[PDB]
Amino acid sequence: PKEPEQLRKLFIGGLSFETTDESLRSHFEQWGTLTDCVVMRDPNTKRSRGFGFVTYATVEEVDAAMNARPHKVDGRVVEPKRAHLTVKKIFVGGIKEDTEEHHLRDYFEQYGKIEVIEIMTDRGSGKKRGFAFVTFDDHDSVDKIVIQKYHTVNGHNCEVRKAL
Ligand SMILES: CCn1cc(C(=O)NCc2ccc(F)cc2)cn1
Repeated sequence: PKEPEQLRKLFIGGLSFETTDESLRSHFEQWGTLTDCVVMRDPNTKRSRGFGFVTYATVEEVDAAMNARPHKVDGRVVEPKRAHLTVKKIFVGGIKEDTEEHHLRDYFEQYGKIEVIEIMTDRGSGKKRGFAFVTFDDHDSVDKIVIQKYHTVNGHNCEVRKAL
């Protein structure tokens, strides 16, 4: 049963205008089977629009490609993104008053490198408010997190969203 195609796509920005379907494919095939690979071009001039997309056979292959950044394709460092509000911070709700830093860290560190964990407390009483913010060193962590249907931390079913 294949993962939805949308979750297997990488948008690739910042291409060299000399990158082609073939050279984009030869590069990104290093990290998995590509079912699709397209450079976007002007319909009249055929001049590159400077971005394209690749579709892998599996989500684990998307992960491998993102873990191999930075990608230099035909001499230029490109910008791959999954299926954009590009942020490095998430809101984590529903953690109640018994969730601590290490609960959040042990779970979220497997999505990416954590730089900040902020467990929110009441300005007047100091009591925990039941939500937190986690800041990562890179946006792909957040992108992986927010497409999951479920997040379970410290036994709690959590609501997780991009934080701006
Ligand atoms: C950057 C992450 N991301 C990109 C999309 C996307 O659909 N790309 C926009 C686009 C596609 C083709 C065009 F011709 C013009 C614009 C979705 N998420």
